[PDB]
Amino acid sequence: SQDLSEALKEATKEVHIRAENSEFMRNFQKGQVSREGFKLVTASLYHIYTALEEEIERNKQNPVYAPLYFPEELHRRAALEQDLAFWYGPHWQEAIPYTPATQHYVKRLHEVGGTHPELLVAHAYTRYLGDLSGGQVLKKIAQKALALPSSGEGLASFTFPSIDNPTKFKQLYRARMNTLELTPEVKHRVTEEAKTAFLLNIELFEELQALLTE
Ligand code: HEM
Repeated sequence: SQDLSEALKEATKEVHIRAENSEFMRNFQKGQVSREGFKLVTASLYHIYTALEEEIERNKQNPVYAPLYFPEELHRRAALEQDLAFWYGPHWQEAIPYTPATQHYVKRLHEVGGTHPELLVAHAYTRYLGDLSGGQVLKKIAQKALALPSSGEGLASFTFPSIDNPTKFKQLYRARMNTLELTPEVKHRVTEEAKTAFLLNIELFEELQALLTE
């Protein structure tokens, strides 16, 4: 479509359905998630967000990204560290895995943030708006399926205390995205990089599912 936010939604509709149909997610939605599986994804995401937010800080002043800088509201690295500490203990840093698919994703995140800053939006969009959407549904399912503390320990990465209303916040995020100045061509490169982003997540779920099956 014309507005970037609409073009992104249109461009990733197919890979989104594919992400929901991935074995790992299908099971998660139906309440079939294990402590081992949840630990795995959380660990993998700690790396992805670490790399992602490291690149964001690098371009927080770059006009091609500046409008999407929301450290207090969205940044997930700290929350993920809290979950990892809960699941793996004080020495989580050294106990957590770093799978091939996660590294491949982290790599892409450094390339983009490093030399293609105008595409970082595609990656932030894919992870953050997803956390505020499907993530909100999954959060509730996980607390039940994993019989977690009613206080929220273990699910801090799904919690955005600095956001009163995710739905409302996403509309504001879309507004900001449509504020970005870029040619139709670069805009296409953006929607195209968001598919790549979903594909990196898909590949990551397929790998973890493969790792878990045993
Ligand atoms: C358990 C599987 C999933 C379910 C059930 C799900 C469900 C949804 C729903 C219902 C929406 C629409 C907004 C809302 O009403 O909340 C949405 C949006 C979105 N999801 Fe997912 N989702 C899932 C997995 C994912 C994954 C794995 C990603 C990314 C890696 C993702 C990324 C997004 C994005 C970026 C949007 C916003 C699209 C836009 O409006 O431009 N989702 N999801």
